[PDB]
Amino acid sequence: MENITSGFLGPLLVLQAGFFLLTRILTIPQSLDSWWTSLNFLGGTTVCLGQNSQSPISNHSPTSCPPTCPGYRWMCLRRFIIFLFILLLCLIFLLVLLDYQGMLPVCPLIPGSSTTSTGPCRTCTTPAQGTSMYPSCCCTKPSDGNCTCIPIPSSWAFGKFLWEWASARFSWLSLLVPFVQWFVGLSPTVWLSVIWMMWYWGPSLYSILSPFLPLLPIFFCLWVYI
Amino acid sequence: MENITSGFLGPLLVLQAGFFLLTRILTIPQSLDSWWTSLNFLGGTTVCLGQNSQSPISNHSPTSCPPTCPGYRWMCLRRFIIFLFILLLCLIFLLVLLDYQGMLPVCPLIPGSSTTSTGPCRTCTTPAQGTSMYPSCCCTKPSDGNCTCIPIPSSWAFGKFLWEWASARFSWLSLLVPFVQWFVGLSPTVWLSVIWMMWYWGPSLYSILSPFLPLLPIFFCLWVYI
Amino acid sequence: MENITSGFLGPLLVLQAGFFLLTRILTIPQSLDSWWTSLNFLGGTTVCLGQNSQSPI
Amino acid sequence: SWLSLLVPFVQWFVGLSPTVWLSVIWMMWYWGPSLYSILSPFLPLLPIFFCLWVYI
Repeated sequence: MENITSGFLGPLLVLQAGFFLLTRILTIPQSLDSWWTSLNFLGGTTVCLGQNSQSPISNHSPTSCPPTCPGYRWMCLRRFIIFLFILLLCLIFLLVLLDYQGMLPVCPLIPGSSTTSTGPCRTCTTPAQGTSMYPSCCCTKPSDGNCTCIPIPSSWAFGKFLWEWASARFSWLSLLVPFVQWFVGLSPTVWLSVIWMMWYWGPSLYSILSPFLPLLPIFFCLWVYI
Repeated sequence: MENITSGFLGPLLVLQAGFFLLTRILTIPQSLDSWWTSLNFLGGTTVCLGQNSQSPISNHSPTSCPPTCPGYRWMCLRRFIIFLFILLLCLIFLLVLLDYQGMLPVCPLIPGSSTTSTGPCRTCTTPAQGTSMYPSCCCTKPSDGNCTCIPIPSSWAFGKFLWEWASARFSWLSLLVPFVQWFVGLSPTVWLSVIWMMWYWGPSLYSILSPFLPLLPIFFCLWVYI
Repeated sequence: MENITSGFLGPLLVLQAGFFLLTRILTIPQSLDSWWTSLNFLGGTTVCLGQNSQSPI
Repeated sequence: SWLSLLVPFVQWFVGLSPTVWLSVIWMMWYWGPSLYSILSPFLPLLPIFFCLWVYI
């Protein structure tokens, strides 16, 4: 062992990493076939309908399958679609993971008057054009020379800037933001109960909603006059 | 009150309009369901799995037994999952669309002596470990230092902080990018020829590589360990 | 401009809304119809038991 | 003389890379009879084009 073990392990580590990557790639097609098929197979079988008569097999070609049996090009197409979906999903997941980051940039520029500096202002900003919006802070104002704006927050990511834009878009949603805020403020043993209630009883809830779904315009007519 | 008639008119108009939109939104889940169904119905034609044999639908099988009949919880759950996936895709699309917009900043950092305009360095000297993504540069240093730093420059790929600034996390990836460009840029009748050949014998070749690909893990570790 | 717009469009929108309201009112009926259809379903059919023999349909 | 003018055309067409003739042949396999069937109506169109260029 000793150094020879380490030298082999380095190559062994590379081989294991590559094999794991290839297995993950293959499984993503297999696993996606699994999920969606069970979606079709929730009360259903897995018999590949692409197994045509000119492909002699009783049922050997009948599970999210084709290899080369009869219809196989469309199975490859399904595999490619699954690969694209998996690529998109993993890209999104990595994007979120690097999005929190603690340190991702989120340099914001919105109208405000919050002050935290050393001996600041007494010249400040006097821009009477372009409304209250602020541009890149090299020196935002048309005539600003000693300008200094606001540094990125140790919270989240550009979601702050979007929320600033989003709050402009919607104000009723801003009011409901406290509602979801206190909803998430509930303890961890809240989401599980919510899921359990939504479990089973949720289809009945959608059923019951279907009645009021026709009645929804009538209900809106009240607030419409309001 | 002829004008007031007009008001109630516009109100009920908005009413029916939102009604339809909903209908369109609900169909969008059903539309995606049909789309993926055809994806599965590449081989298949039409079926709803839950439909029991002892059922008036029987020959009526698609979404006919997704909730009103037979398999309700799982089929409706699949519909809800598809709707959630569609909503997530829509959110991603909106985020991608808002990319090239206004108030779009990357707020990046890189070491250089360039300046957008007349910038006096005044012996700008204060360095630190990890020059990229240094302190806020609000003249946050042992002294002020007469600092001028980067605004949010007007260019595409605002998230270049990862594309190039964090590209140092994998230098070989940058090296492979030159190799990617080397592979690219051939004659116009090169990508088309590759596509035609791949469509011609892609299945046979992929089968040909099957165990060779499994056998590939053996090699290129020993070569390094040599 | 010769664009009448105004009342001519207003009457047309009124007719469309009235048709929609009539459809909704009738649905309310068939809406309760199918909610009581839900009442009898979970394994229940809906055929006309009365309209079985004494009808040429 | 006009043959020489078209000679450079064929010279550069066949002057393409080796992976051009195979694609052309494969197209000929798939299209030849189908192309003949499609262009059969064009024969009546061909007299119309000849008449058009006749005045030109």
